[PDB]
Order: sequence, then C-alpha cells, then structure tokens
Amino acid sequence: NFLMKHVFHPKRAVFRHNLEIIKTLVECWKDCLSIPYRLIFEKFSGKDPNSKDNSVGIQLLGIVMANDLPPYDPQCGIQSSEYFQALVNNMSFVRYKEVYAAAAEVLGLILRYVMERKNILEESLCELVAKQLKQHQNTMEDKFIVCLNKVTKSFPPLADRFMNAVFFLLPKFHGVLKTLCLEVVLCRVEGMTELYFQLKSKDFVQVMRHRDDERQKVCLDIIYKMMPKLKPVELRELLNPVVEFVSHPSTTCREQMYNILMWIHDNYRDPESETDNDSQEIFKLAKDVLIQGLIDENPGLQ
Repeated sequence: NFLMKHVFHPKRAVFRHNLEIIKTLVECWKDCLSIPYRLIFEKFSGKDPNSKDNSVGIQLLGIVMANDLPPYDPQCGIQSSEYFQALVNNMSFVRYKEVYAAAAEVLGLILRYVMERKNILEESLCELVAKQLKQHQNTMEDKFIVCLNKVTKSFPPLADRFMNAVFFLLPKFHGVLKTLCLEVVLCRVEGMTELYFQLKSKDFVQVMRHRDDERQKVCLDIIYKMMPKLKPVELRELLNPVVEFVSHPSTTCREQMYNILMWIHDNYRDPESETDNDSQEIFKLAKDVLIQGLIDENPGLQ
C-alpha cells in the first residue's frame, strides 16, 4: 500500500523503475496480497484537464491488470460501480497524451477480461462507445481513430459499431492516421460482407501503391484475409497491384505477396472447364510470378 503512493517523480527513469519494482512485487507475491483499489481510483480520478495526474493511476491499473487480477471494483464494498465511469472519463482529457491512449488500452483489456469470464459483459462497453462517439462528431477526428485503434488492439468487437465511420474517415486522413484506420478495419474483416466494394469505393489501389512498407503490409494482410469469399472477377483486378510488389525493398511485403500467391495457385489449379477466363489469367500470373520468386534475393523466402 505504501509503495504505490510515492511513485510520481520528475525524472521518467525513476517512475519507470518504481513501476517495474511494483510489477515485480505483485507477480512474485500474488497470493495473500490484497489490492487497494481505492488508492488507484484516487490516483486516476482527476478533474483538471492537461494536468497529467491520472497517468499514474492508469499505469497502476495496467500493472495490476497484467497478472490476471480482477479488473477493478472487486465488489467488496470498497467503492461503487459508478467510480468505474471515472476511468472512462479519463479518455476525454485531451493534450499531453499518456491520459487517453493508455486509458483506452487499459479499458480494452478490462472489457476483454469481462467478455472472457462472463459476469458483466457490455456495461463498460456502452460508456466506452459513447466516449468514442462523442469524440467522433465534435471535430477531433485524429484522436478518435487513434483511441479506437488503442481499444481494438485487445477488443476487436467494438470496431463493429464504427466501421462505417472508419471507412468514411479513410480518404481524408493522411500520415499515420490512415495506417491506424487501416489496421482498425483489418481487425474485423471476417464476416464483413461486401468489403471489396467499400475498399474499392475509396481508391484502395492508390493506398496500396504508395511506398510506406508498413501501410503496404497492412493492405497486403487485408487482401490475404479478404481473399476467400471473393469472386475471380474481383481478384483479377486486385492481383496486378499485388504482383507489382516484386523487387520491393521490404522483405515482409514480398513474403505476404508470396503467401497470397501460394493460396491462389492451389485454389485456382485445374479449374472446372472454362468457367471464367479470369480464373485462367489469374492462375497464369500467379504461377509465373511464383516461378519468378525462385531467384529472390532473400535466402529465406527463396
């Protein structure tokens, strides 16, 4: 109890060392150690914006969250369920960071914990969505999608309530925000019917052709996941930017392209009669570029 009240220090190295020794204390002595959830609540219950006072509280909650502990409010009468709101409220405070991104991350783990062990399921989710929704229309589109990406790193299903807005925000974004949008839409691709129409409606090939070697990898993963349930007509158009990834400086993009190639070749092999000329053209391009892959520079994927 005493070792977590005096951890806020000017230098960041001392704060990190204190957090490390607190984490080591909890994991080694997990049994026969009650957790003072009131102290953490008092730490992250700040009201003044741009103050950087709830960061220590959310960091303590993340530290206790990493060793399979109850996700705050163990229903021991120490606090009430309305103090679980002060944890989501933390995502509103803008500027200085470390107060909304970490809050979104810890909230995602807590939801995941509650979706895995039954008990309460969606009660946290509604407020978190409202916070995302409020941060959506009232300008501030840059913060909304990064908070959504932080949440969806542990809880994909919440993205199901914002896919339309995610696709609407895609053309106007730039830099890393476009990448965040792309992995947000990547975290939910299975069961998303008519995904190709939405992707093509926002000029997906121009996003793929731009050299980013991380965004390109994300788009390649999206294509590899979306490849089943796709007609050969769609794959005929989609294959040319994929096979343009030969001689790409990045090894990982070439490897993902090669994996796409291996899937198409077994799947399109010996097609039943002349069902579609696209099914024939698609097989020929993949087979020939797969042959071309035999002299690749990287000795591993070769």
